[PDB]
Amino acid sequence: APFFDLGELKLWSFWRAAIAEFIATLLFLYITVATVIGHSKETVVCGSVGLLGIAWAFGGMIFVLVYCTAGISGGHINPAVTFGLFLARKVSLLRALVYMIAQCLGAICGVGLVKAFMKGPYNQFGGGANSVALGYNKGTALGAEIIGTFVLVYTVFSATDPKRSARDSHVPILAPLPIGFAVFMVHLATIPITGTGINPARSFGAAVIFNSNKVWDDQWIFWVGPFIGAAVAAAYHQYVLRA
Amino acid sequence: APFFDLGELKLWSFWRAAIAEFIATLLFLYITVATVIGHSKETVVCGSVGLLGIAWAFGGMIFVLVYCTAGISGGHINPAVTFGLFLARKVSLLRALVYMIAQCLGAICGVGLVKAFMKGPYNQFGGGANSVALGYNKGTALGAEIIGTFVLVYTVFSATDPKRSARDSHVPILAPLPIGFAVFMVHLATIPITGTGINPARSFGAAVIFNSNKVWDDQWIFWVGPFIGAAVAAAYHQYVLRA
Amino acid sequence: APFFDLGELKLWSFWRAAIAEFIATLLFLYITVATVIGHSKETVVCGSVGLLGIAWAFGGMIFVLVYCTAGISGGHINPAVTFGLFLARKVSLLRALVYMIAQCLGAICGVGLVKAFMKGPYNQFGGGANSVALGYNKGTALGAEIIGTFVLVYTVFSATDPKRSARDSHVPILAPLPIGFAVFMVHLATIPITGTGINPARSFGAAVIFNSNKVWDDQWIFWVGPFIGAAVAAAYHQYVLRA
Amino acid sequence: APFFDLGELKLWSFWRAAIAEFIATLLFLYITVATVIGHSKETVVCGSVGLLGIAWAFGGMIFVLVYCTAGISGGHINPAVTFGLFLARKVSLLRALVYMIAQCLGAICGVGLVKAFMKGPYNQFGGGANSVALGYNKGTALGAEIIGTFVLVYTVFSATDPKRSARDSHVPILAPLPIGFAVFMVHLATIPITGTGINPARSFGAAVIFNSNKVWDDQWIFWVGPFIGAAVAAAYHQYVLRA
Repeated sequence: APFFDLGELKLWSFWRAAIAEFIATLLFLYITVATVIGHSKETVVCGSVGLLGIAWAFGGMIFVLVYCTAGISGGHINPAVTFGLFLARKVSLLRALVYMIAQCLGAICGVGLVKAFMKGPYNQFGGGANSVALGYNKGTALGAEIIGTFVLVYTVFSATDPKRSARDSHVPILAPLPIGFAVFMVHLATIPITGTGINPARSFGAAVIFNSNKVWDDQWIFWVGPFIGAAVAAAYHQYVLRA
Repeated sequence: APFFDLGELKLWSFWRAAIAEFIATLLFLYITVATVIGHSKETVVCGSVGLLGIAWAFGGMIFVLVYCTAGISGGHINPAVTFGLFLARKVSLLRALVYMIAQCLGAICGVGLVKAFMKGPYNQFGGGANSVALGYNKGTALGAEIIGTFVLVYTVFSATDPKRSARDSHVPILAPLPIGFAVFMVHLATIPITGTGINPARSFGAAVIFNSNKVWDDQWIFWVGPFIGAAVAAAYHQYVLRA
Repeated sequence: APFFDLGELKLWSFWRAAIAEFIATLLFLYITVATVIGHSKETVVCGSVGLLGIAWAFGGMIFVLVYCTAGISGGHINPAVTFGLFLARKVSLLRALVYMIAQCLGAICGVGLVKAFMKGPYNQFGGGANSVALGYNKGTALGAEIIGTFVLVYTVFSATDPKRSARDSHVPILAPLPIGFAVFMVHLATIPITGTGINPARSFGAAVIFNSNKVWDDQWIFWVGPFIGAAVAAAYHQYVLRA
Repeated sequence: APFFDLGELKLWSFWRAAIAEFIATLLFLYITVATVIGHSKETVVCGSVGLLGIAWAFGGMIFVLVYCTAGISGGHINPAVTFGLFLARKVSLLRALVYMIAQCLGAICGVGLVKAFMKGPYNQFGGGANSVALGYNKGTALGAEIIGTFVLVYTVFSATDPKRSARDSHVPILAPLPIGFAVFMVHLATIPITGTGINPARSFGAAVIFNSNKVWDDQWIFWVGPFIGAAVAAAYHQYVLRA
């Protein structure tokens, strides 16, 4: 695998993929984290969208954002997804790094904006950040993240279009709706355990704005968890020999 | 951009686009505002559809109504959407104004009908109208509306069909389901802040029937917010150079 | 319009359309009414699927059942839908009557089965039947039903395929998912008012098994309401000149 | 029907179908059972995803997993589905048995993993296992399972693609989303009665890990129920003469 292919010299489009990933990840974090705070700060019992509403916000936004960005960047919005595709040789090392930089920067800004708009409740209620919940230990959280990310990266490899790519690249287009639903499904099982990471940029962004020691102690789980899940899904895609 | 193109002299279809936008916006306001009142007036705790149900009503109706009207008018049902497309040169100034007139008239009637059917609870519970919620100030509400409308108008520009248009026009057909989901997603994050406007006609219609001074004080947010969000999404569509 | 066309002499397929409508309507009533009783009989607060879950059951089943029956019968599962299409000249008088007989018989059986399986709670909690709720009067209920059925029959006329028909007929295939969502959307607004009819067979079936005088007093609303809504949607389809 | 066809001598693909069914069923049980435990163990009233969230987890995962596995194995993830298709002569006896072995093994592992990750709450709250709920007797549970499985297997026969098959087989591809929704719809009606089986491997897996005498007493319902539902749906598919 070289570090880069001729398609990274199409600098106009490469720039635009990066921007697309950047903005999408912002949008992602803003809408989802704002749904979290608004639910946690509600005084009325059942006066909110509930944990259900919060799972839809994550799944729904991924659907919407992959829909919008699949023909521009490939619609990753998530370093573990970019990592998995990189393992499967669909992304060069150079586009992979440019993508995770964009995704993490975008993630920080979105959580940023959510704090700007409601600082009080943002800090009081966890700041949207991921961590090990009471009653589970680290290895459980890690297993949960490995397996949840496997479910998302396995759906992504089935959602790849074998013939169509993003503008001026060989990066596959992705069917937005199954991927969105997998995100949704994994939240309904994972919110009680880690809040659900399965997206290192989404976990990184909330750690950066929330800035708590508890949160940062846990943060390794949400890189290693997902990256391992991603790698096991790549291994599986290649072994059920199907790209 | 001229004020009008030869397709506005196809008066039969132009008339029918306008009617289509008018009725859709009625339908929109009636179903969504009626879901709001029915939830707010319920005596049982969790005896309602909840804020979740209320977000589906907005997202779902947009999906249904864009589905029905995309080949007739282009399926805008929302002046900020018509404004955005106008900025992007997909709509002439003349069809744009005819559309927002239709959308606002339709919006007033739908909220009208919801009051006709349940006057007591309609007035008692906020009348479905948008405003700045306790604990947020005006600039926050405005930011929330800018960004929420950006998410909807960004999804709309990705949902445009580059080859197919509404009857007897060059106005693009739109993929109803991503647009509906974006409406849904933006509510789950915005209902606690402004109730969610992102649609000047939807905010205008509830202000007109509810008629409260509090509500009218706030009403500028729900024109300026969305129109700015719309303009920033147009700017972005044109810069990620993709119509 | 003759009373019947040569396609009603294809007796094999005509028989099978009727059976298809019959069974679908059973399935419809069984799953939806069983979701109602199971929710109403739950002792735990928020221990149920909620009014939200109940709206999905109606919308979801319509989606599933139109999906299954659209190429066999046209996927009506609802006399107001069959009535509307009949008005628009897509169904002969003879197939229309055969369809509503099948739909009402099927509806009675499904509610039948729900009573068979849980007689205690079935009778105690309203028996799934439609009626005017406390705090609304008859004209409101009727308006609600007119307009809710308009929303469903308007979505159905946009969901008609202009080129593809059900086996051995000129009855149009229907896009199941927008129609299902319209059913869903109309429930979120109507459950507090009448429980939502918008389907005379669904209202007739629950009236027949529940058998209460209150319920039967109201039952005219759920024929006249929907049939009027259906007729206004046909009138509109023909005037926005679009079959 | 012979016991096997030349397509079971394509051992590479046959092996891979089996693995695909195996892993999918694991994924299925892990995500769904983990959503159950996380909901049942929550201390806050409405602090969970609710019975609604739990129904989405089952429906959603089936959608996601049929999406991923339809072109590899045919996307059954459920012995009653494999049984039904076997009755309809779409699956040989030999692939049918290999599939249910894979499905049951996979089911056991998924519930396995859910216990590994949260042993305390897993055992305390029912272990995700199916059984007859208080207030219903065995024949009711059985009827509920017959009919619920009929709804799923009837949707599956309408979701079969008549022209496209899984890799190196004559096993039909299936439209994932109607099948997923039917699973969802059947839960909203059945969760109060048996928890919803309609999948012998899903019931078998939770019986094996939970290991309770109550649960095992009931377990016959969740084989006989679904297999009968499946057989009645096959009979119906063949009689509404439509494969």
